[PDB]
Amino acid sequence: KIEEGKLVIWINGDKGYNGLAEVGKKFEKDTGIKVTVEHPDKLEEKFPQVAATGDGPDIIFWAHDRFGGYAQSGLLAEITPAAAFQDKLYPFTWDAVRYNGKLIAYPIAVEALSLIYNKDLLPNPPKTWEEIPALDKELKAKGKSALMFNLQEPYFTWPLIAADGGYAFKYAAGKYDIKDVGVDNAGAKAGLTFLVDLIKNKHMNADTDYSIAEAAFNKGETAMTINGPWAWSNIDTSAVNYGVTVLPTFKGQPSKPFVGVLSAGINAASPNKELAKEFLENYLLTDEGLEAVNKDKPLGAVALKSYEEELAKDPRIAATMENAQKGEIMPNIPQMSAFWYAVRTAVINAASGRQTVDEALKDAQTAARAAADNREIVMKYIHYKLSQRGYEWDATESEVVHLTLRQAGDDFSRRYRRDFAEMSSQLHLTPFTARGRFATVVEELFRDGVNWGRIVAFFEFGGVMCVESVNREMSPLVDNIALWMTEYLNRHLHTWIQDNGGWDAFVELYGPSMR
Ligand SMILES: O=C(c1cc(-c2cc3c(cc2C(=O)N2Cc4ccccc4C[C@H]2CN2CCOCC2)OCO3)n2c1CCCC2)N(c1ccccc1)c1ccc(O)cc1
Repeated sequence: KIEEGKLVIWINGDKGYNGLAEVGKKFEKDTGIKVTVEHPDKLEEKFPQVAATGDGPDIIFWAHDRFGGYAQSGLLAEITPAAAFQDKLYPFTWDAVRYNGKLIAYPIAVEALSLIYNKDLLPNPPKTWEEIPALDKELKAKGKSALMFNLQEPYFTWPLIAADGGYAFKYAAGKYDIKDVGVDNAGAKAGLTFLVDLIKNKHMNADTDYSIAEAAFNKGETAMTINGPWAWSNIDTSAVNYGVTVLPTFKGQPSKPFVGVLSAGINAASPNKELAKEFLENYLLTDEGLEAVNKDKPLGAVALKSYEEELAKDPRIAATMENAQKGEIMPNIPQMSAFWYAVRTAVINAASGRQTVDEALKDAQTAARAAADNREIVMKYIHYKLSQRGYEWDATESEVVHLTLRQAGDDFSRRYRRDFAEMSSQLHLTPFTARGRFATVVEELFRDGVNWGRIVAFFEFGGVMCVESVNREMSPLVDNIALWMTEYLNRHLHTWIQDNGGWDAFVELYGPSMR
C-alpha cells in the first residue's frame, strides 16, 4: 500500500533530483505535504515490478516510450489537465504521452540528437550530409576527420535513414501499425546507402561505437559527432570548445532523429493522485519549478513554452528543439524492441559488407513482420487461456494454427492435470523473480533439444504463469509474460520452426490427433 498524505517521486539518477527535491520542499513549505524524491537504480524495471502489486511511488519520471507499456498493463492513471494548462505546453509533447486516446503523463523535457561540432576545427558546420565527404578530405590532410558517431546502435544512424522516407511504424487513428514497417522502402535504402558509402569511401569506420566516437571528439581528433544532451557534460570538462546545431540535411530533406520526451506519470494505485496533479501542474511545470531542476542538471529542451523560450537563448537548446521538431516522436509501444533489434543487425551487416543494403533491409522488414506474427500467436493463446478461467485480457481456416495450438495445450494440461495442479499451487511467483523463473524453466525445456512437444509445454507454462498472475492479484505481470514468450519465440524458436516446416508442419503432426 502506498502511504496517503505524502508524495513519493522516482526519477533517474542522471537527472536533477536535488533540484526536483527543492520543488518538493517548496510544496511541503506551502501545503505541509511531505515530498520525498528518490533515484533507485534501474527504476525503469523496478517501477513495473512494484506497481504490479499496487505499490511503488506516486509519481514516476521516465521517457515517454516506456509509458505506453506501463499504461497498457494498467500501471498509470489518466491525467485530466484543463485546456488552459494544456495550452502552456507544446502540442506535440502531449502526443508523446497519449496512449489509446488518453493522456497518461505530463510532458517535462524534450530530448533528441543534434550535430555537435568543434568550433576550432570547423567554425561553420555543414548543412548537408552530401558535403561531408569533401569536408573529410580536407581534414584528413591535417590529421583530423569530419564525422565520428556511434554506428553500432540504430538510434544514432536512424535520422539519416529516415530522412528520405524511412519510418519505423505507421500511425493511424491513434494506433501504431506494427505490420506497416518502413525499413525496406527506397527512402531508407537511400539513407543507409549513403551511410555505407561513407564507410566504403573510408570517411568513417564501421567499428566505431559510442566510446570510440566520444573519445575521438572529446580529444579533438574529429570535427563532428552526433549525440544528445546527455553527452554535453563530458565535452564541457574536456578542452574541446563545441557547438550544437541542426543535423545535416539529406537529399534536401532534414534528418529525422527519434524524440524522447521526459514525462511524469501518476501511479494508478496511488491514493494521492490529486496531490500529485496539483504538484506537477502548479509547482513543477512552472518557470521557477523547471529552473530549479535545470540548475541542478540541464533538461535540454522543455515542454513548457514560457521556459523553453527562455532556455532557447542558448543555441544548443534551440538546436535540440529544432532537431526534435524535424524528427519523429519515439513510438511508445513495447514492440519497438523488435524493430530496433532488426534494424541494428541490418546496419551492422551492411556496414561490414556481409550483406548489401537491399538485402539487409529486406531481412529487417521480414524480421519485423515475423515479430508481429509471433506476437499474434502468443497473445491469442494467452487470451484463450485466461478466458478459460474467466479472466478477460484487454491486450476458422486462417486460424487453424491458433486453434490447433490451444487444443494441443489443453490436451497437455489434461494429460498432466495433477502435475499442473501441484506446480501451479507451489509456484514461486513474484514480480521481482517472474522473468528469472520463466527463463529458468524455458532453458530446462529446450536444453536437450527443440521439438513440437516441448514448444507446446513452452506455451502452456506461459499460460500457467499468466493464470497464476491474475489469481495472485498481479495481473500487470500478464503483459510482461506475453512479451517474454514473444521474445523467446523471435530469438530462439523461430529458426527451428522455419527449418522444420513452419507452423504448417505443426498442424500436420498434431492435427490428426484432434478429431
Ligand atoms: O520442469 C518442468 C518440465 C515439464 C516438462 C515436460 C515437457 C513436455 C512433456 C513432458 C514434460 C514432463 O516431464 N512433465 C510434464 C509436467 C507438466 C506439468 C507439471 C509438471 C510436469 C513435470 C513432468 C511430469 N512428470 C514426468 C512425466 O510423467 C509424469 C510426471 O511432454 C512434452 O513436453 N519438462 C520439464 C523440465 C525439462 C524436461 C521436460 N516444468 C515445471 C516448471 C516449473 C515448476 C515445475 C515444473 C514445466 C514446464 C512447462 C510446462 O508447460 C509445465 C511444467
